[PDB]
Amino acid sequence: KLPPGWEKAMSRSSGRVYYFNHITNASQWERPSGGKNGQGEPARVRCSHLLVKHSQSRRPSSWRQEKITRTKEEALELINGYIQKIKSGEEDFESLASQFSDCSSAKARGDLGAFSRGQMQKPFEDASFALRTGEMSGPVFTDSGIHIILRTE
Repeated sequence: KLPPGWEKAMSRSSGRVYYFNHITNASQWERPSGGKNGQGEPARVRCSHLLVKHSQSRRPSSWRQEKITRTKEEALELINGYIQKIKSGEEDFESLASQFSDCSSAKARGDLGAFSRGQMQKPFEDASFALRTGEMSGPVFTDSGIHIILRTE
């Protein structure tokens, strides 16, 4: 069973039976879906994301720091941290994207409004149409930087 991109397994050096998604990079214990087939995907969805850029980013520059000096590794250890707070509940997605998203959308809780399967970089797009209304993703790489997409519609 399991929807698109949902696989199971156990993480390294620790026996944990969980659910992974190679399209989203979303990880969780609970099972993703509970008999409905032929579904597929809508032809237009609405997201929000918190983009944190690094050096090998297309435009190594954003409204927060005129010249990005951090490295993928650094930018990644960074997104993880934000993922840490989102899931724990310490801070909420919006509040974070708002304060740190190296994307112009920060000034909008991180919203990007609904878009169709053609306007975004495949890595983002594929993770957006693979998320169900409400579900969030793990780290997603695009030539912009590392993302954290939140499906809102």
